[PDB]
Amino acid sequence: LHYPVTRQGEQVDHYFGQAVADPYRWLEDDRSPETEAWVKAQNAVTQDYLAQIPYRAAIKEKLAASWNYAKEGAPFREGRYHYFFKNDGLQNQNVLWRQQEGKPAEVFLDPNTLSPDGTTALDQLSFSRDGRILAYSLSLAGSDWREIHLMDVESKQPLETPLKDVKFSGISWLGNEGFFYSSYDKPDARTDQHKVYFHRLGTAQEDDRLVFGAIPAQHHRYVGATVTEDDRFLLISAANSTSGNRLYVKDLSQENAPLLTVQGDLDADVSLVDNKGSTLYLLTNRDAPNRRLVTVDAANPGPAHWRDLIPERQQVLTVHSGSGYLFAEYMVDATARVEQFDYEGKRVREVALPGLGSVSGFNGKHDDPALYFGFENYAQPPTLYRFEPKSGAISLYRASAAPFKPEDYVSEQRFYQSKDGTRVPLIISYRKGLKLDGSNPTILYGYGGFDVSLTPSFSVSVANWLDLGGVYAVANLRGGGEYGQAWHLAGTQQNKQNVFDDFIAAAEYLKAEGYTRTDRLAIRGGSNGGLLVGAVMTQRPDLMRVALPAVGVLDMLRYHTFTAGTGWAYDYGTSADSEAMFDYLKGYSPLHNVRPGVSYPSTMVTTADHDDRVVPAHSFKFAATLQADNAGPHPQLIRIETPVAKLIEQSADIYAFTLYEMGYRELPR
Repeated sequence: LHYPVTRQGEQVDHYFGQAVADPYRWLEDDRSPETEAWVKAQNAVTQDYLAQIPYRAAIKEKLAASWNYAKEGAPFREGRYHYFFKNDGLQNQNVLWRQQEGKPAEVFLDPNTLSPDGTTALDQLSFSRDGRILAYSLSLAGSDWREIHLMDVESKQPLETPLKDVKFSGISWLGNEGFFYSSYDKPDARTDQHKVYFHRLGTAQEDDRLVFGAIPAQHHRYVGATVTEDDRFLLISAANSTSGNRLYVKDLSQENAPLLTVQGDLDADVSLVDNKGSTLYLLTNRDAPNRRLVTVDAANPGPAHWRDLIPERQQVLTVHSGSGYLFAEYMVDATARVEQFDYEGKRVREVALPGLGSVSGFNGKHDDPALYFGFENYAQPPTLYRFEPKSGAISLYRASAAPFKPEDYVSEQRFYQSKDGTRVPLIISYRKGLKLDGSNPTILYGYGGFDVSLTPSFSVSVANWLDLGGVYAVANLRGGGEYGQAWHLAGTQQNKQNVFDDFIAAAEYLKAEGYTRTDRLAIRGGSNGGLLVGAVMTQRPDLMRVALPAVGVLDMLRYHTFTAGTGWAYDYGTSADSEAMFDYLKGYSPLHNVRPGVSYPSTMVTTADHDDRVVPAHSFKFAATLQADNAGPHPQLIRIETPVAKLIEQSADIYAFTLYEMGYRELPR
């Protein structure tokens, strides 16, 4: 290869008396003319290399033809119609369709047609209790401001002039009288005092009644209002940030009832699930990190009176309700489990999900005859199922339109042992009919940090890899959130090496189990995941054939001084914290661990040319260093992105490069 020249400067940094040379310091300025010229030169070399791959065009063609496909959401009843969202695969915004008694479905509301480039988007939507009036909020380009439109459902015409100055607001109806919404400014100078207002249908917005937030004792940056399904209770949440909220309740069945305090401090998150009679069902993390579902009477709702209905477990709880049942959703070993409970807290059954993956749904009204839920995983595209609450019977409602036969793919979950004996989850997916003969082209992916949990999700790009004979393995490394705070912290600061060891052990396991072998293995990750790849490839360049670090944090001694670098500090620590933190960071920092004379695997570093999340500086200096130091015959390339078309192109280049570096002269067979 003919890499562009990368100038080496004389910058030298000092940490606790230790000097560290930074020859590519100038590449940290991604907008300088010199750096922009280098970016152009590097892309020219990468593109010329990729242009030599025989099957790149074929791979791109398959990706392009399978990328867009129609999608459909679950149907929901409002009045005498059933509504459901749909997207033809090309539309930028989902379309709301409607279908009655015995007629064909019709388009009801198409947000795309609301503007030229369709930069007017549909945000919140809420039907009056009788389903005859629809209130919906619309946004602009970026603007957080909203307008709430009111439509007569039967005629599809505007009922009143739209409400203006709405922001960070829900829409919740009180019967068919009107609805509650939030705004920083009186109807008729701006402040950060969010208020709840009630708009009564048939009146002007200027006459909307203030419900909460105006007096000093109610001043909060964010307030929300929800009316229970039976129109009995108004619940007002009030908060200053995403952490913790106060909550108040008002009994609408009583005349001029006062607000009672459900939670008067910001020490925990608490939200309304539903009510049964005067009993409130609340989901909270108060004294319960993994959350619990409690009940309390609305007449004396304080925390001291909350009683557990569904106690906190070792797994984080999410609650849904519908058809007179409560559904407790848990993430068990990174995948979904759903339990059906009655409102008295008695477990009815564990829902028989279609396998291990991710779910959505189980939301319905009290009287819904059936509930719908979505399911997907690495091997199965989004599919809708119908659930009969009484019997627990499940039936396929809508198969995916994605051009992939689900029965042709399989996914299994394994558990392997890391260096220190820790058991780690590993989900492996591939086309049915694979042989554990160690020859399968495999991509091992991981993240490992910031309490992020890697849960299964369908991706057209990954499905294309599987169709090529590839294996896709995802490891739930420490540092993530798969098993609570301990799993996370065990992958932070001076414990970061645990994450890398976990990933290294994942690669060894896949080989030992017969899935793949060194020259058929590629490792991939993005951001904290780019760091993962960069660290593992510099510690064990012998472990894999291909390395794919995307938008990685790679200079661990200076990441905190760059744009947005401070946010990564809780997990990593900085070179300025102490000499011990400095020494630990320098011990694994990918940039500082690349060594002259080492033979590195084939590498394709990827990054955009300008990025305020993870500055390009990381990838630029890392690629320059690999090109300067690599002694072996494998190419060290960087692909700098300067749209589905672009996503398709990126996936094609990566898979083409990966197969080509594995020695394939034609597509796998």
